[PDB]
Amino acid sequence: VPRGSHMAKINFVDHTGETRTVEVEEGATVMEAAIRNAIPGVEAECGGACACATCHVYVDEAWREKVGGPSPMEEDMLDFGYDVRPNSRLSCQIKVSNELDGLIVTTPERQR
Ligand code: FES
Repeated sequence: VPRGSHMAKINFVDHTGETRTVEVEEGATVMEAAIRNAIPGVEAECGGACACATCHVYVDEAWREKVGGPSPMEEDMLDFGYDVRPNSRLSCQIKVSNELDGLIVTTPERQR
């Protein structure tokens, strides 16, 4: 919450394979790390209220265990995503912590 504090690196790989790295404060969500940095391929129609699926991302294999799977309420919204995979998550549901420093997520070809 303290601005610019305890920053964690988050790597956003778009559908073409181009990676964009940003730093976001611990406690913020991965969706906020993308929106605040104008990252392509990620949207936040509902602003992080788990009411849409436009913040959909694929969690890199190496980070799946630490990030975890989607919650039941996240699943219901994920049903509206495009090409939802086992490693799919709504980025606004992923809270950044120290152990996610270096996280890699890939944005899908389509959000809506
Ligand atoms: S921004 Fe709407 S569900 Fe994540």
